Amino acid sequence: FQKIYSPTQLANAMKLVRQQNGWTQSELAKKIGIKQATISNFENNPDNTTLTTFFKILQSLELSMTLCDAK
Amino acid sequence: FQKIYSPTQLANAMKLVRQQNGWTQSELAKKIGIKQATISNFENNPDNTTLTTFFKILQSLELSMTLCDAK
DNA sequence: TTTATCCCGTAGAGCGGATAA
DNA sequence: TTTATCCGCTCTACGGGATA
Repeated sequence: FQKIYSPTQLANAMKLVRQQNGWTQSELAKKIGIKQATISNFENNPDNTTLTTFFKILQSLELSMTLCDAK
Repeated sequence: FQKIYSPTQLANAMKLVRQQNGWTQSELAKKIGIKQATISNFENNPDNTTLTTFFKILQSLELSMTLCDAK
């Protein structure tokens, strides 16, 4: 786990976590009450994704986040 | 710097950093080129804030973020 | 099976700008 | 001076649903 500097970096990292556990978009989406389409839009086009969707997906991946120094 | 689980919690943490360093909304907005109004809306109503905005504000506070296990 | 896209709908963001306290 | 809240605008999210 490393520092994250952009939505793109962030989505890519979460996509990796998702793949590495063999979860489909649909599994996650059902698990948290959002659309499969919505996990797709977040993964390909995260800039305009809302903070609520982020935290939901984050939770579905059994992940959290903290803030840190940018350095 | 503890684990964050919601937009409200995230905004609260970031607002605290703002105040602790004695920074105003206006000057953070000027720094990264967004509306003062946008920082206000983020601090009080983060749910539908976008990821770009979140990252722009993080940067303006010299913060970054990191992923971690939810526990 | 999996993911990406598009329709409609309603909702809200974030902009320039101007207040409103 | 600092922060919250409008208007009017354009842009997109995200929902249900259906494809591609």
